[PDB]
Parts: sequence; C-alpha cells; structure tokens
Amino acid sequence: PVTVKLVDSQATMETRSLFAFMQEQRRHSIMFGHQHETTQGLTITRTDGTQSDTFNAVGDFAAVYGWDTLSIVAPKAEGDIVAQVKKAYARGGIITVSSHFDNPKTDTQKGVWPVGTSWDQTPAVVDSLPGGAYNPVLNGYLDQVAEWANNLKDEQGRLIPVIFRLYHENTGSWFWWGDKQSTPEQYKQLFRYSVEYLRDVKGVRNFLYAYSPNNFWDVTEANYLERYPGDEWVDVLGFDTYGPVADNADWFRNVVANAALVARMAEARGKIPVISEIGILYDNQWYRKLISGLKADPDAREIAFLLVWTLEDFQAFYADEFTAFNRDIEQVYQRPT
Ligand SMILES: [Zn+2]
Ligand SMILES: [Zn+2]
Ligand SMILES: [Zn+2]
Ligand SMILES: [Zn+2]
Repeated sequence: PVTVKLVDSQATMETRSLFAFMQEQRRHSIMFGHQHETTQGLTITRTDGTQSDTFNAVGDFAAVYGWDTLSIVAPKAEGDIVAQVKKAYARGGIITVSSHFDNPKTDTQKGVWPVGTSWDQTPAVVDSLPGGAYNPVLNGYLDQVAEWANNLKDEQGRLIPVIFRLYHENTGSWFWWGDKQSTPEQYKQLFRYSVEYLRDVKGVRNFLYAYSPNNFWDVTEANYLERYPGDEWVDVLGFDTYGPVADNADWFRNVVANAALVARMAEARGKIPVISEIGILYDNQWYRKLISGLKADPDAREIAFLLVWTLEDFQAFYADEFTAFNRDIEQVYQRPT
C-alpha cells in the first residue's frame, strides 16, 4: 500500500494505481510511448488496434498509447478510439489523450484551414472563460470529453484510466491558448477551469491531468512556473520538444536539461515527470542518442515515459535495458493505494 495525492481526490482505484505504478516504475526504466500507436502507421494493414509500426519493428507495442481529442470531440476527424483504447488497456498498456480543441471563438467559420481549429491563432482564452461569449462553445467540447471518459469501460464495466494532457505547447503562439493569446494568469484560469469542469461539473473520475509547455532554452524552474497551472491542478509534469535532424547535439542536451528539470520539480511536488511529446531527412542515431542522453543523467533518467509523435537505431533503443515496452510493464492497475 502507498498513499497517492491526485488532482481528482475521488479518482478510481485503477487511476490511483496508475499513478502509483509510474511513481515506482520511473526510477527503473523509461516507457516508450507513441501517438496513434495502433491507429496510424506506414506498415499496418488494420487500424482496429491490433497492429502498430512499433510492433512490426521490434515485436512489441509501445507501453504508452497516445491519442487526441480529434477522436473524441465532434466532428471526430480521426475516428473513434474506444475500441483501440480497450484493446490497449487489455494488454496492460497506458493511455494518454491530448486536447486538440477547435477555437471556441471561430469554430463556426471553418472552411479554409486553419480557421476555427487549434491552429487558428485568434485569441480565444479570454472569451471562453465563464463570462466570455464563447464559454458555451468550450463547454460543449468539455462535455464530449467527459461523456467519452465516463463511458470508457473495460470488460468488467470498470473505467479505464487516461492521462489527459490539456492545452499543450502553451508557451508558443501557434495555438489559440498560446502565450500571445493570453496572459499567464488567463492561461492558468483556462487550464484550471477545464479541469474543474471535467472533474466537478461532469464527474470525471478516471483522469490524471498533465501539463506540457514547450522545451525551454533558458532551463529554469521560474520559466516553467510562469504558466504552470499549479500543484492542485496537475498530476503529470511534461514538456514537448521537436528538434533538427542534423547537428542536433545542442538540442539533445536541451532535451536532457528539460527532462532533468521536470524530474527534479516532480520529486519536490509529488508529480510524475515525463517527456510528453518528442520528435524531429533522417538521423539514424536519433533513438540511441535519446536513450543514452536521458539515462546517463541522474534526474532526466527518472521520467516515467517519453512519447514520440533507422530501423536498426530503433531496434537498439528497444533492446536497451532501460527502455520499457508493453510486455515490460506489469501490475499497473491493481496496486493498493
Ligand atoms: Zn524502486
Ligand atoms: Zn491525432
Ligand atoms: Zn504535446
Ligand atoms: Zn512567445
């Protein structure tokens, strides 16, 4: 038995166990995650959740399965993922979903990309908080996320835990919830309001909440804290980083530095540190550089997982003793808390 302190104090036993699992596991390995693991790939023949490019490359699925709200909120352009999530959970996999919400202020104007999508930079934070004219639009997205979460059940009728990552890459201005679109306080309010709405207004009990700004080039706790929603509102501390295919030594050092920072903060705050999104012509030493850099650092090695969004390189990463794929993780959801 271990005691866990989550954002949702009434979270299900399996959700609590998932958090406890990562707390233990994170100092013994780094789980491999992949966005659209069993629903998109260059080598798969079925998108039913039974195949993955990862499995075809190394003989096992990723341990962490990433999906986003383009599979949950209308119009669900990426299609539903309930069945694929259930298949992944049945294998003992871990599920994470990131919000990719349309712009609440302009979503009825869709036609010419990127109008009305996440990529429509029209500031929409101020007008979507309570009091704002587009608060009902944002609430409609959150209603759909909650209904989906509330009915996401396994074969015994129990809820499937999900690591829900809200308003990522918020320290850049390419999304409507970005740093040119809101003051730090307004962004914190958007995050907090959304968590509160899901947890308290809609009763979601199977979510862990993740925060994930971009990598910082000035790697300080003060910089990460500027738009941080707060320890009462975040369970998972991550970050997103995309680098160059060539001459990337500096970028890899920055990956390690940001992972070390969130790892140290996570230990101080009782959170789970992760690399929420990492990605990039080809670099056939990319994965070897990634795992070697991370595991050599005493803080960065403590991240629970890294999620990616050349075959020999990846096979070496899989063979590394510190990486963990789906069959390498056990007893994730029935740990006593
Ligand atoms: Zn241990
Ligand atoms: Zn997607
Ligand atoms: Zn992200
Ligand atoms: Zn900026």
